Amino acid sequence: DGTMTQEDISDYVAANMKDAISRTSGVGDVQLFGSQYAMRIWMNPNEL
Amino acid sequence: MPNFFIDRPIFAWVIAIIIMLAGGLAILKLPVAQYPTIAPPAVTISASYPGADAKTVQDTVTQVIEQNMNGIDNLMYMSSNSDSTGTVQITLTFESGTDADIAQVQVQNKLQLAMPLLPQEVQQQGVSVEKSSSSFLMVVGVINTDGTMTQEDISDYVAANMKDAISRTSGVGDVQLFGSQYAMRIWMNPNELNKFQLTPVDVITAIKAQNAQVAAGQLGGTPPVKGQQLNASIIAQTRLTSTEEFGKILLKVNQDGSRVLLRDVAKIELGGENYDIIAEFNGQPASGLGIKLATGANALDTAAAIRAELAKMEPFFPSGLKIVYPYDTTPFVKISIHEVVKTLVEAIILVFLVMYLFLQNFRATLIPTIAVPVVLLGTFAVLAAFGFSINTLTMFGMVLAIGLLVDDAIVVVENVERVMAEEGLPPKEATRKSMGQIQGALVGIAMVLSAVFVPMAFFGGSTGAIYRQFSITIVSAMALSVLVALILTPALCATMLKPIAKGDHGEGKKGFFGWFNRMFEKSTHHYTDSVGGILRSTGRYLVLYLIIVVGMAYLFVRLPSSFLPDEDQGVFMTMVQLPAGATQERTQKVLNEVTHYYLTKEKNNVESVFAVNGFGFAGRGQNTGIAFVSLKDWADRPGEENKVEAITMRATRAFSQIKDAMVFAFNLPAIVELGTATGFDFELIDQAGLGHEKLTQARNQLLAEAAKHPDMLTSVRPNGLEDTPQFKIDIDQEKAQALGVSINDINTTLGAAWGGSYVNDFIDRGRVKKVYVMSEAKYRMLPDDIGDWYVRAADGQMVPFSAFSSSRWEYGSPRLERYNGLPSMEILGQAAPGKSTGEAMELMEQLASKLPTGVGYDWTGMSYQERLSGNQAPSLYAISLIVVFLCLAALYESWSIPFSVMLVVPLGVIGALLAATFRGLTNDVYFQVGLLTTIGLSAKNAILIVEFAKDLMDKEGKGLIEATLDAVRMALRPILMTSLAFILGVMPLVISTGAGSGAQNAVGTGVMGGMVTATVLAIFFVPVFFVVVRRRFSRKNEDIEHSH
Ligand SMILES: CCCCCCCCCCCCO[C@@H]1O[C@H](CO)[C@@H](O[C@H]2O[C@H](CO)[C@@H](O)[C@H](O)[C@H]2O)[C@H](O)[C@H]1O
Ligand SMILES: CCCCCCCCCCCCO[C@@H]1O[C@H](CO)[C@@H](O[C@H]2O[C@H](CO)[C@@H](O)[C@H](O)[C@H]2O)[C@H](O)[C@H]1O
Repeated sequence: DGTMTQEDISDYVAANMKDAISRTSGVGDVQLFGSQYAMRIWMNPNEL
Repeated sequence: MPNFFIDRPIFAWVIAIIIMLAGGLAILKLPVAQYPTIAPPAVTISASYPGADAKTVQDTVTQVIEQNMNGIDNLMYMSSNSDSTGTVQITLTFESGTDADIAQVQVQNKLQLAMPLLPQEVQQQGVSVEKSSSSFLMVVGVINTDGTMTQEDISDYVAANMKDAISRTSGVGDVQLFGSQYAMRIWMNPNELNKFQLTPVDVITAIKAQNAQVAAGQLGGTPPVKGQQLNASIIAQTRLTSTEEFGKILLKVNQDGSRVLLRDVAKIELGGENYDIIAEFNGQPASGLGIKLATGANALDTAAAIRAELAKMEPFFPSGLKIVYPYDTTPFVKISIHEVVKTLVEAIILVFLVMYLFLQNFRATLIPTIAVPVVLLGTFAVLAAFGFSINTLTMFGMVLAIGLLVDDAIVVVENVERVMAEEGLPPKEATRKSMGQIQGALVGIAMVLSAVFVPMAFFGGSTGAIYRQFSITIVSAMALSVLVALILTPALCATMLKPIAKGDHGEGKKGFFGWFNRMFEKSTHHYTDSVGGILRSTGRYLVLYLIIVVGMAYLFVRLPSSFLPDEDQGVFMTMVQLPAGATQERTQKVLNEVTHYYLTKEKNNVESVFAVNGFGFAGRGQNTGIAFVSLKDWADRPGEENKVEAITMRATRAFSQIKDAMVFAFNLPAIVELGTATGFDFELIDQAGLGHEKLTQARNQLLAEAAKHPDMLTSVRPNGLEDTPQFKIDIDQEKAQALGVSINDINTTLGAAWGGSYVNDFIDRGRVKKVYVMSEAKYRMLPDDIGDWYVRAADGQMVPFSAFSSSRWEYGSPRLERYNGLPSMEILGQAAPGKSTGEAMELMEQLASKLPTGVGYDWTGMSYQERLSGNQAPSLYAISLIVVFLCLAALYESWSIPFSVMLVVPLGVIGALLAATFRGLTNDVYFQVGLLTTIGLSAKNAILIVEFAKDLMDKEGKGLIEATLDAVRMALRPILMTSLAFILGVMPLVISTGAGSGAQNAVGTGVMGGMVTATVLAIFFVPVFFVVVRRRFSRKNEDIEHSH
């Protein structure tokens, strides 16, 4: 429904789904096809 | 075999002696325990963050470790607490049968990934991973009987001299010190610090520099110059060892050259690493070690190892120091088992006595008497082969097997007896003939009877090992019983029985016993025509049976059910929980009242009280405590009023008067990890990052709605703590930069002073110990004290905290819970009276579904345990019933005749239900194993009636009704032998008082009542069962008198 971008969906599963799926019965490794959100500080060398 | 050993009596004995030797050895080596291990393994991660509040702990430590917990085999769930003591505990619970070594290995491999990510101070406190039970195995207490050592002295002696060796002992999963090791305590004074323009940063820097152990190499060290003749270690700074040495640490040298020493800005003493835990033994200063049993370890063995380690310490005790034993769960295991050994012996002697009453001959009753211990000792040897343990269920199997065993021995003796007593063969050929015609039956009937036990060897899950060990014991016994009946018993009849000849059973040559026979004689006829009159009956004697059956199913459903009964273990615990915010002093006030109560109002019952301030079931805190109560021996506490249930109820009622505290005494459940059996263990979950305040609100809503359903839910309560006032201080970053004060100096000053700081190590009497820096108590009690602390700016100025900060009161949590990596609150509760727990759980899930958005829930602990499909008895009893019918079909070569044996089943069940009902017992484990026993022996009685009736119709060719009669009690006398000897044999169980009598009383009255009814009733109904079945299932060209 157009509300969540791709970056958004990735954060949602990383933050709310992955950890429990990864403790679920018989689950070995779990690979996220995406990345969890971090606080992103994008620097500007000119303003610095 | 029977013939081979008849001609070889000594070979027979040799086999019996090897069997007994093997059993005897097993008894000396098998583990001993209350139950088979049914507890799921649980690995615990513990860490500490000195001075940290709960949210700091949770967000800086707990969340980090949890996010790293993945790819761990067999993990059922994970929970954790983070509290304002600075402490974390994360518990990972595994499926039953997980190898606890591997679980621990897998957990720690993940933890090691998280470690570099943890704060430096958490790492240096040491984080630990343990595999142990959650309850205490025992508490080893230590006092000083000359009062020449204080609480603190004792605690340090314990930590420094006893704890490590107890911690390294195999089977010891975890050890809690009730007290604290000494540390070098540097108690700072902010007045003097500021006087000399110093901060806690300077104090820390100086200690690290002047309490140092430096590596300085060697004179003439390798590689050396040629011709070197000297080589020696160079020794520089070494760790400081005394308060004097710390006192003279040089902070700085003034302008006029005067010296500022550490002792000029601080009081310096030995003192605990912490001051939270204070323990008393009967009101007297104490320390102790709370010991937890490692996953799967044997409790009795580990207790022994601990005792042995303790004994090695004692001679080197300082004067007055003494070990006391305030709380040990272990003697109850040893004593309760030995008490079952005592009733087992008594059962044998009582069987021997009833043997002798009927079979008057001493050598004839000595034969079954000999069989019993050969079979039972062999059975122990089998248990060993199967890796089982000597426990309550295997021991009960031994006792309950006796009826079955005795029957095999008597059937041989009696057949031989009344082969001699109806022809005239010497005992050697008399037994050969006799064995020739019963050995098939013997083997056969045992297979039919093992079928009533074998299916129940296959229960599943945690309840499963309980019935498996009982079932394998009985079936093992029954097997060996048949073995012995084919090997030893024929041999003993062939060599120990006296010849007879002449159609003999003799009335006149003894006194009392000759009378007994003569009564039984026409008692037998007064019985025979009783049957003959109830054979011309059939009509409404059938109807009575269907009344017993409906009365049986009626009595059944009325009877409540449970798993295992509470036992008086001679010990218990009292929990003390005050509101968060409560001071240590107030928790001591409450502990004093609890101690007082046991010391003065339970003099007859309570032997000692070991009370601990600052420790509770949920973990450390100023507002929590615990009392370990040891009781006087069971023999000095006669009657229900002096047992743990009435004692703890009385005590909880007294303590309910206590103001602003949660105080209650409770018996620890039979097994623990299964819970009191009306109780549910509920988890409320933040599923959408709602946060702690909103979660609290949803918890409150759930609790309120639950409260207005007392008809279904009772005692539904939060298991955690309530929010409390906290002091929020804001560092103003701008002012700090402006004044030139560094944030690291500010935070180290704030935290070192009010929280304490583990600086480095020093050496105390040869032992490495810690060094702590902290404000002296009087400068960290009041909010205004905050501004008395000063930090030094870059430009050398002293700036008071008040210049760069502001503060306010707010509310926060002192204990943050998480379940499966998500923020949670654990809610406890029980089903209301007359309601099932499942019904309470339902209502709970319904109540929970109407909770705000993003709030989920889960079941854990005991509630998890039984959602795990826990009701298999019916289908298993139905399978067992089916295999019994099939086996019986094989025995008689008929599809219909087995019915005449199987109709006996309700006749024994009605007795058990009635007995359990009238003694207010429950449908539990000891009720189910007891009834299979009764059904087994009631079956065996009925089988040998019908066995005779059929063989008199086929071999003799006699008519139906008339061969029933002859059949009917050619076997009464053996059936009354069998049954009455068993009934008087389980009697030590029913009249059992003392340790474990709860289980003995339980298992005993079920069997006794069942067997009493099973046999008095069947002896009139088995004659009926046979004839009614034989008519409904035709053959219209016999009845009346064949021969051939
Ligand atoms: C009718 C015959 C069958 C009935 C008899 C069965 C009784 C079973 C109950 C025994 C309970 C087990 O109790 C067990 O006893 C033996 C003997 O003390 C102990 O054995 C201990 O002492 C003996 C010497 O006395 C040593 O050989 C042994 O090294 C030592 O461990 C075991 O450590 C203990 O665990
Ligand atoms: C071959 C002859 C055999 C014929 C015998 C037929 C009569 C039936 C025998 C007794 C019936 C079994 O009794 C049954 O025990 C099971 C297993 O503990 C109980 O099950 C209950 O026990 C405990 C306590 O609540 C829980 O651990 C379990 O989750 C629960 O379901 C049932 O409430 C009860 O119905």
